[PDB]
Parts: sequence; C-alpha cells; structure tokens
Amino acid sequence: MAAAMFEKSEKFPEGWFFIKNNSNGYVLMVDNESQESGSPIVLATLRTKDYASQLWRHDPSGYLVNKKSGQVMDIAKGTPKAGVDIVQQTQAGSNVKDDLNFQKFGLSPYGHIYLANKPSLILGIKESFFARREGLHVHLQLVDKRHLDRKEQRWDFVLPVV
Repeated sequence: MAAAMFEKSEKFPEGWFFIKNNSNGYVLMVDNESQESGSPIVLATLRTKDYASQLWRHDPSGYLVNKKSGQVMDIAKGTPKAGVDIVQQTQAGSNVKDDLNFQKFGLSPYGHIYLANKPSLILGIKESFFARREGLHVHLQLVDKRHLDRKEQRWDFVLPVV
C-alpha cells in the first residue's frame, strides 16, 4: 500500500528561503496573515514587503519554521495520512525524537519535498472549485511517480535578494 525509493535525503537551503510552487509560481504562506496556531498553510504570490510570513527556515532538527509565525509546518490531524491537511503548529520540544517527529522533512536533489519518515508522502496542492490560486492550500499527497513532469509535483526554491 506504500513504497519508497527516496532513501537518500539532503538538507534544505540554509538561511532564509522561499518555497515556491512551480505550478502556481506562488510561495508558501500561512492562510492569511494568521498568527493564530492551527491555521492552514496556503500559497500566496510573493510579497514585495511583509514577506516574513513567506520566509521559512530549516532548523537543525530537520524542521521548517516560519520566520514570522515562528511556528512549524505540521499535520492538522497530527496523524500522517494521505490527503491530510498541513497547518502551522507549535514547535516540538526536546522530548520528541527528531526521528519520531513528523515535522521532520526530507529534501531530494530533484527538489521534491517529502517526509523523512514517510517518503511516500510529499507536499502538494489541490485545485479549488473556483480554481482560486490565491489560497491554494498545501496538503500531503502521495508521490505520483507516474507523472513527475507535473509542475505541481515540482517545487522551486528561491533565496532572498536575487
């Protein structure tokens, strides 16, 4: 029912960086300037200013923390499932092993972002009924190796001050 071929994992770019979904050309942002925890993560166009919420950093623990929220990407259910929504939650303490943490993500050289514990689950987006690109939420989607030529399955990383 599941398979993984991404035994290799690389680290995410150091410093501040933007995770841009190539399909929409938008970068991960909280739902809508929500500093409240439990807010879903959605895609938004790059902002000339106040893009701190669009800035993410890779902590040594292996988690990505939002610069503005200071919160880390996490599962809404808290249980990793296919199609599970991703919401921002408080960072885990030191009482959680990094290998038992779901906030740990792995990055392949291809630029695909998957879970370090569930390589079959990767970050993806789903179309909306009104196809509103401004607000497309990210959710865990199983790898679609059948179609890796999709821009939706491709993520681009951008660094500040190009």
